[PDB]
Amino acid sequence: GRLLSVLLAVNVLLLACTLISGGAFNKVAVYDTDVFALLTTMMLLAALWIVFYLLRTARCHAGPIWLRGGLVLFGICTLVMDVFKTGYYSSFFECQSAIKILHPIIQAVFVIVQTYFLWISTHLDLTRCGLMFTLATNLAIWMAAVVDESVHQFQQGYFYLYPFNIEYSLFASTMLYVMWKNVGRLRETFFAGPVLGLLLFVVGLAVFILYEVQGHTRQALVIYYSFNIVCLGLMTLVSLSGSVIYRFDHKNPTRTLDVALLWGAALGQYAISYYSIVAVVVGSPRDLQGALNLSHALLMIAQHTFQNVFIIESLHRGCHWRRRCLKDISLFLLLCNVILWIMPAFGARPHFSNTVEVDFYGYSLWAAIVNICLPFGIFYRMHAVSSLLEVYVLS
Amino acid sequence: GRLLSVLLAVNVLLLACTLISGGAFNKVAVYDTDVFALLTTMMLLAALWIVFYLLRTARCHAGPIWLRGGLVLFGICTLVMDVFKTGYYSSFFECQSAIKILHPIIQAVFVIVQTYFLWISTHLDLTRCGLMFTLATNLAIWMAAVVDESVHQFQQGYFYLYPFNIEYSLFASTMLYVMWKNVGRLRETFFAGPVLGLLLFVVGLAVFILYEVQGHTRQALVIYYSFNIVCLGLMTLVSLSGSVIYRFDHKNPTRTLDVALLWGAALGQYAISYYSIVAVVVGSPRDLQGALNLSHALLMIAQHTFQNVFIIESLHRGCHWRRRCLKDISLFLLLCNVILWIMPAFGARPHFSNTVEVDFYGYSLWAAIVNICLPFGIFYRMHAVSSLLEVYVLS
Repeated sequence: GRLLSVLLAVNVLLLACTLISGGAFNKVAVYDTDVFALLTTMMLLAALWIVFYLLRTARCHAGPIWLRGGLVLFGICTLVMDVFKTGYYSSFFECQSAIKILHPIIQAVFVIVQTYFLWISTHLDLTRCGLMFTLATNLAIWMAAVVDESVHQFQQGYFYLYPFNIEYSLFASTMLYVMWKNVGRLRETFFAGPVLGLLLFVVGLAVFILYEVQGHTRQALVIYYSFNIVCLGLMTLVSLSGSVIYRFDHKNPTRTLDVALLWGAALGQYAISYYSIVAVVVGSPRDLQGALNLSHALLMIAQHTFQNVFIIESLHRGCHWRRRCLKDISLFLLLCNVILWIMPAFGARPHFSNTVEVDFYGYSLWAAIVNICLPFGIFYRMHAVSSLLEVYVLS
Repeated sequence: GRLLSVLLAVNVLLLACTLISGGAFNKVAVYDTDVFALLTTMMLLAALWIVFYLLRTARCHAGPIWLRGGLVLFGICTLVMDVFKTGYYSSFFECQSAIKILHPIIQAVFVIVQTYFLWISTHLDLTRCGLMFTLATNLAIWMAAVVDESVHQFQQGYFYLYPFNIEYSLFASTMLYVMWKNVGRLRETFFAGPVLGLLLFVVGLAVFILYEVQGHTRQALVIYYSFNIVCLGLMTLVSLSGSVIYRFDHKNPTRTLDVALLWGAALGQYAISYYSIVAVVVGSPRDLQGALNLSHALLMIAQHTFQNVFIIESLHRGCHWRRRCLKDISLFLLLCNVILWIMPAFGARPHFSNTVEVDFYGYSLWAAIVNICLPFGIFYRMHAVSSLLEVYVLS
């Protein structure tokens, strides 16, 4: 029963991916009305099954806790873009299409119905098939959203806000996959860590608002790299310091999900860093921006690796200074993970400091790379904070 | 212990993929010496671990049976290209590089050592890590080979033969993955079916030699499409006829591997057919080639679906005419699967009949699509023949 649902999802996803990639990367003309028509169709049956599932279940392990919160946060963002889309598109109908208008309406309906369904708590065969088709619907929306940014380059304001379709589809797919598996299942502070973390959070918040929400001057590029190098460098030292603390000091099983999620979600920033490193080593003239870009890219790999080691060891384990110091290390890393969570979440994907990478790969290729890998940093930062909350609670 | 090996493989693979994709799709210059240097490096540790594994095991479930045969068949092809590469590259050294020569030598060493290792039959942690790194080495070679064809467009003859690196890396990765999982494991003929299958095999063999080994005339394009439509159309009718035979007529468990492989490997031809259909519906003028291309693409989807249904039902089950007719249906499908196995195996990937798809997507994009999806048709055709051999044996 499980294999039938998996095969249905992949076959549906493959057909959707071919239509999305074929209609955008062809040489005759770029097609979006058919892509919108396909996505509007896929959400319809996905919404219909969920609506049927909700009605048939009203009379009648869970994954990360932060999944529900991130799903609602990005679902609301996906609702705002749809509301702005219909308002602008319904202003004039003689120049546009019906799908240009039915698609945001159906997506808004799909987001509302799916977000409520995933938030709340027998025919297992239909349930698995419906969930897996819903997973394929979200992954098709994720791929179309990624391709949409790649091919790029009052009207309800100016559509300055960008569609958060990549991030919501990631959270929805994870929640649907988790639920699909479960179908038929049988004080103490030195006043030095939190203070430093709060200062870095305040400084980074100013940088994000000043330069990252939206051509920028040289000082702006220096400020952004200076903060990130300091922020990532401090966690690298702090996480390393925490690891050697445990060195001076089994029966519980290995938390496979925690280790897989921490290392798995760190792959997104690894790919961005690896792409950036070769884009600096080659192309990026030897200049201040190249040195800052190379150090920042290298520090992301170091920060992700050494923070993961500290978190994994601390969870598995479960001198008066020993406990007091670990509270600040957990708290400093917790605050430093929150501040750099906003950049992959609410920052312009291509970024302004990525001139070297954009010149090396081109805007179309680099935009696709960041739009694929940066949203996975949202998963890592959210899971690191929750894991550090757990670590800080115990010891 | 299993998760550590998986994370090591993906992290190694991601670094290799970034170097391969970054060095070829950038806008400054296309780099291949570094890509060759990286691949030559990865095979070195992969070969060293295998060599160490073989020596340490001399003193001391299995997957599809056809995997070993296909691995040797394509491993030998990968040896021939390496022998021709060194011979041509060693003719002149003042204009070439050392990696241009060490890379084919190391690949030939890597292929010889790996093929013998996979053919033959405690530190499970090292064994899993070494196998998973070897899997990442082959997948990196597979991706570089696919990118190499995509970016395209006596010298030891004329290098007319193309590197069979895509097909061998697929067989090697499957065998390594299968072995990684198992580490620490606790007559009767109507004289109408075989005759038709033999005739189709003979006709298709002539078509493959005449036009598919290597600009072609209109008659050549008509002949190729005529045979494929007839061949795929006949299996569609024959497989459907076999399915309704069983309709006129449990305790054994579902053969998940057989169902997954049959449906999973059919995805490659589905993607090619789906890409072809939208490349005809749009672009391909309404002409004879468009009609033949559309029918052939649609018949591949029908042939794969209806053949899979007949094979899956027949295996699970395990009137005198009832048994006699199924022998011919199994034998006709067996011979018809062999003849269309050579096209994805020994035929020019872009093909001569793919002018409509090439014009729609461009040579670079279409070559990547066929070089990714067509080799998976080799897995399906080989598994269909073995499954039909099993079906013909029982009933």
